[PDB]
Amino acid sequence: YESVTVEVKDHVAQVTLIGGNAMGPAFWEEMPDVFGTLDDDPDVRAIVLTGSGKNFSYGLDAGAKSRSDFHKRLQKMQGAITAVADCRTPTIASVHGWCIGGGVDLISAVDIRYASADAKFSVREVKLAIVADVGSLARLPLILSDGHLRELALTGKDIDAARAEKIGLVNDVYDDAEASLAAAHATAAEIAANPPLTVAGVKDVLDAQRTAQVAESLRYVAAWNSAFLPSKDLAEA
Amino acid sequence: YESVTVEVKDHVAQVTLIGGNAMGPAFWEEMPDVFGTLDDDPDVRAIVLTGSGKNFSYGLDAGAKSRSDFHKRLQKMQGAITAVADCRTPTIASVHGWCIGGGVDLISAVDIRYASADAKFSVREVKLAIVADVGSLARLPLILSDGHLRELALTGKDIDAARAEKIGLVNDVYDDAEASLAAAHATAAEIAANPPLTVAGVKDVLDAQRTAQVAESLRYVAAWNSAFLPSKDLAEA
Amino acid sequence: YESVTVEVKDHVAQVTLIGGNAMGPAFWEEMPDVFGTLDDDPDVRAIVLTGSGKNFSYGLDAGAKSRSDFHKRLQKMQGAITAVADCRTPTIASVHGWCIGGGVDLISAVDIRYASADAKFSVREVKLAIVADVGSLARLPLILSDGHLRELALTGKDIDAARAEKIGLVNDVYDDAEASLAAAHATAAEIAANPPLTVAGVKDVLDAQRTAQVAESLRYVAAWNSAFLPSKDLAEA
Amino acid sequence: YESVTVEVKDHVAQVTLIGGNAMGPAFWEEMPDVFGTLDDDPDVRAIVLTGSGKNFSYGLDAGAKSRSDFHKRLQKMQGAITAVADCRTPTIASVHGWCIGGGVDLISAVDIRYASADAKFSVREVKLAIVADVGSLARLPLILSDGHLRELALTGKDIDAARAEKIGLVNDVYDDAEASLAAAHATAAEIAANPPLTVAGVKDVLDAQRTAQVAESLRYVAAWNSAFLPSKDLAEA
Amino acid sequence: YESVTVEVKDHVAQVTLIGGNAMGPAFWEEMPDVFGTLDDDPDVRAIVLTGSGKNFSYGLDAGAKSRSDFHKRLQKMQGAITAVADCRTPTIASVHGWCIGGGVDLISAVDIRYASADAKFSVREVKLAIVADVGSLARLPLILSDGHLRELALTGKDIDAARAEKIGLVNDVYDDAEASLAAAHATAAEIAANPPLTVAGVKDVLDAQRTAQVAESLRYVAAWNSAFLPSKDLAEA
Amino acid sequence: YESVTVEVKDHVAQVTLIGGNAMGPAFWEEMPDVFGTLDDDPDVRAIVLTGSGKNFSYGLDAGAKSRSDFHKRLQKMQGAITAVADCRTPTIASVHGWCIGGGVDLISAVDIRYASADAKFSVREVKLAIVADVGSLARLPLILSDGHLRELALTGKDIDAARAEKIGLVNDVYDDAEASLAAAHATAAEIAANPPLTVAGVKDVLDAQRTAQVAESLRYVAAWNSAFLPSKDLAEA
Repeated sequence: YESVTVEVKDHVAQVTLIGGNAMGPAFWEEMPDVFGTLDDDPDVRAIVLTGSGKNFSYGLDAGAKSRSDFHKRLQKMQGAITAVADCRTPTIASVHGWCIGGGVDLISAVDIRYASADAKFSVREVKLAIVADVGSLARLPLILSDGHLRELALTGKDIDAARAEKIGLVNDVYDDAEASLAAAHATAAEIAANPPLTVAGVKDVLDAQRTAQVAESLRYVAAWNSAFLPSKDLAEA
Repeated sequence: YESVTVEVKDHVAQVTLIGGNAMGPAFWEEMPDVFGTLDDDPDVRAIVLTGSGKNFSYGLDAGAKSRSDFHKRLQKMQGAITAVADCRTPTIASVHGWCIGGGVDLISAVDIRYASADAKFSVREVKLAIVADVGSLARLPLILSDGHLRELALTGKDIDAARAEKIGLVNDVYDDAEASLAAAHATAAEIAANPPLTVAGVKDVLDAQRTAQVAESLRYVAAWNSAFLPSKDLAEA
Repeated sequence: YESVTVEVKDHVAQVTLIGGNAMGPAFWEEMPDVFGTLDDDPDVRAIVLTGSGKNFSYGLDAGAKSRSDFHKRLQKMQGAITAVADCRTPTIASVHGWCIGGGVDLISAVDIRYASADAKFSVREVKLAIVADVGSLARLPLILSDGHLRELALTGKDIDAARAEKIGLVNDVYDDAEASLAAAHATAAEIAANPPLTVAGVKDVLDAQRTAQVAESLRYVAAWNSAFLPSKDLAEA
Repeated sequence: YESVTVEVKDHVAQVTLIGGNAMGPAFWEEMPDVFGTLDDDPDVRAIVLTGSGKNFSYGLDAGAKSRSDFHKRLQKMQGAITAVADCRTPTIASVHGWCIGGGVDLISAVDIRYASADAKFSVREVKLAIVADVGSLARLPLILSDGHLRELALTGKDIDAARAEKIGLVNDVYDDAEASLAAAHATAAEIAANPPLTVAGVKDVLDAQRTAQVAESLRYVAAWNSAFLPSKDLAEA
Repeated sequence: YESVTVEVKDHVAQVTLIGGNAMGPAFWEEMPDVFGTLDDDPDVRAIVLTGSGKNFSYGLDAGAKSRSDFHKRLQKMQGAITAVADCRTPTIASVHGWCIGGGVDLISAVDIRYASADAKFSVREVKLAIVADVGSLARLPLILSDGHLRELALTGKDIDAARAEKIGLVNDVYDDAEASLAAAHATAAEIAANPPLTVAGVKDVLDAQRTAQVAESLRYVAAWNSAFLPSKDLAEA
Repeated sequence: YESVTVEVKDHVAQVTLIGGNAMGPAFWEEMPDVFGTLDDDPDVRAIVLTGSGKNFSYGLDAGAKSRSDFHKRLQKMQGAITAVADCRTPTIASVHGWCIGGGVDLISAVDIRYASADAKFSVREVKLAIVADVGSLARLPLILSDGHLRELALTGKDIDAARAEKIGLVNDVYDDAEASLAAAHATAAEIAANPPLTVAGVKDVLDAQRTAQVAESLRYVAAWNSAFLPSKDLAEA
């Protein structure tokens, strides 16, 4: 693969994103294949997801006929993330550094989130004159509450790891990158020491409770952005 | 009023549309006031709705900033049609002649439908390069079934009163234009001889079963039409 | 049992109601016990339901503290009718004569309905100044369509077996009572020659599709009738 | 393609199934690819579906680790039919002869159904000691009503084209197998003479109204059959 | 306006309630018009809501025919509160002092809530022998969790700003009234520097996720209170 | 009773479970009658629930015909917890010591939860090769959030009272057992001094918001466990 690295050891695979880890066309083309490959063979029972370098990611790098094609690309981009959100092997994210835009759309589709002390988070589509349509606003309501989500989505500001700990976006915070990565690996091993059919069944039962809302919200946002996205304020900044 | 006539006699009001009865800008501004006035005073217990002349009706007479205004403008036409479907006084429609497009969107919001032998029906928006967004496809699934509705909406053909009787679009068919109007008045007078407070409660209980899906379908169709409506095929015919 | 008779033969039980078959306190008291007894033992694989005599049935024979008791009574009667609709043994009804009010609430909970040529049907609560709250308006929407149901519920009139067959309320019509009872027994015997677990599973899968809306509608109508039922027009007739 | 034939001529493609017309592993493997190919190129605007020969089709030809593989295989076979039910090019079926079991699961996923006078239909899974789990019971509720569906699914009998016309399973009935195949082509050409970008939008809006309940019913039936299917009565016949 | 004051300066309007700020008939009559005026002007991009004096607010100041008028009268208060929650201009509340009864119902319909150290909150209808029916129990479940909501609604006690901040009712707490009002103005000015169409679209997408449940809960509570509200315990205190 | 003790004083009944309080067949046979008795008589207005000894509880301790009996038995076990979750008298739990497995399923169905400093909580079904199907994963999502729920359910670890306080599983923590029991009694006495028909109405309105999803999740988990529960890994530990 030209956008990630995969290394498996002792029933846990680690998956690293190498690209400031910007997500381009190769990302959207490749993620479903990587996660389908990892979720098939029985040698893997849990996955750890981390980013290369000193950050996690920076985000993303007319008439009806031209807008239909935009609609189709937007749907494919949505499917690339729904691929990770519907896998039956548990995933743990380990976040160090910066996490902007599309990266936030990615860590809202994993099961567990660990951070370090120098981590910063934002949802910065509104500052670009964009209404986010990849999965942030469809899946963040199960993680956060109304007021914190509304402030984050309407202001476009940055928050640190202590506030993200307090509002519920991450489970734990540690001093450095290596401590958080070790904690994530310890939890992954703890999960991999259980029976695998029972784990997949728990995941199935929990996922059966939330699919319709996410699908409906994604449909509506694709239509809205196909209507109102391209404008002058998109070029004004 | 500049678009209808109202005449009340012995607890039933008759409401006639006078414009071939095409529905223009005055229609969408005037209908909610007429139906709010009729549904308030206690002297009226049922309404009869018919069209003037020899027909019922003939139907309807860029950047983000203009499409926003188009969106807000579509929503208020939707609300004008929703006004009739939410009042608590029963309505009976008596259909004579031709009934094309928007008129079909109007008779799908009344309680009872009667016809005569010279009546013709169509949903002819697809032939205009339009996806209908005023209420037909959101309310028509409770009246018809999947195959009949799907053929009508995808072909754009005309059907006669016998087939409309068979498929469930009208309740009864009669020989001439005056027998149907007499039958509609007989049924309205039958309804107006029951306790007025039980009838509105039956309407309330029956309407509580169907509002959410209609509202959701209306939202989605407004968003779709704000994006894909203006095209070359709209000008091609 | 002081309100029914039960006789089982060759894996089919026949259940007759002996009271013009009007149903009173014993009906609601003891129906769930009868149907729970019949749906337990393996010797019974289908049930036939018919009414004694020349008809099927004729129907039913302040401050907050007094209205709470009415609310609980209404819920109890609703549960007595819901008992029949939730058993896993199929039931076939055979209707001769008259079917008024609560009887219509009863035959909308069986799987199959057969009639004869001398049969008459009505939903007559509106003429009593009542909004029906035992299960007719919650379950008739899956049997009929919107316009026929609205006419029946708002007018309060009687219809005969030909119109009932046309609109979908019954499956077949026959010349006399004995022919219809024989047809019902033939179909019940046809169902009782299939594997029993497969039949109960088909029933379970089909019932899992409709329970929530029925329960919601029943809740709302109980609250509405506790608020608005006792009035002067109730005593005016 | 070892299970179908495809021939396109003047914006309509005809797709014939050649295997009686039993549906085996090649069918489930190949069905999504044909419809993916036909929905891609713009040279095709409507599809006609018919069966080879003198009939339409005849149907289909432990511990936890053993049941899991069955569960996955059942899901894949469900997806093969959901592929046809979710394409944006309209399809018309033309039915001559016999239509048994899985074939009924196939014609409930097309838009329009035409028949001839020698056509016979059944849902025969219950006679095999099977609860159908490919799409019949999840999609037939939008086509039929409660009583007719319940009789068909619980008895396992066969019906002719007149009763299927009257209950709503087909739109029209013709005298021979060659008149229906020409009526279907006339309708397909009528659809293909409309603007191609409005037809797909109408389909999209109509499909947004029904997907969640179908998906839920399919999930539940897969879980039920993974538990109760393998038994003695399956081997007893 | 006789119940509020409005002053706009640099794209933010401040709206103050002047009545201990108790809300009466003028409040319910005039509430929708103020927000209709403010949400339509293009010179306003965010709103700040604060209460006059040393507190925020103190709350609110038979046969079927009288119950009907009570029912229609309750629905208008519900609509007056729903007007604020459906506008497309963001609102920030700033709470100093006391917040009792209907005051809690009002601040559960804004986007963001800020408090000071001398603030006290309660839901006190249960101590009046009332089940709250103006919007608290329908919208408060998205803000809080199950146990905290149940304790607050069943006991009727007062809580201070520290516990409210912990349980998620407010975002931030400050030392005095002026600090909180300055913080609210800073956040409003931060929101008013983003593109306005993007902000309104984010609001629309987020609101499309919650409307049906709120509407259903409001219907049910109106019916329940029309049935059971007037009693002796209402006069006993 | 052979599994609990009941003692009523000053309008509050205390209910103690005496079996390390393991829950056996007598528990599932007896709980519905115990709770039905207390919710009927008017002398009781609130209930306190605590466990005997030094802990709260330790939890609980083929072909289609055997699976069917297992399925019915699982449903009967679910009904005993649903009995507690659906009564109209408020309940307060007071937790001391250990709380493993089924005990957690019991405390996710009460209104309020109090703890002491030596309390420990877990969901250990996954470590037994079981997917929990008695009501934990169906009701626990209204109490917690996604990440904490997924960690608890997928790892099978123990947590202490401080972390349970932080994540929202309990409302308050106290130093010893007697302090928590006294706090629970003080709150119950506070609740029992309000009007009794307003408290039950608040409970009814709040419960109308959540029943359908709980019922659906329970159905699905019963089917899944009937399919995949008995295996070798169940005997491997």
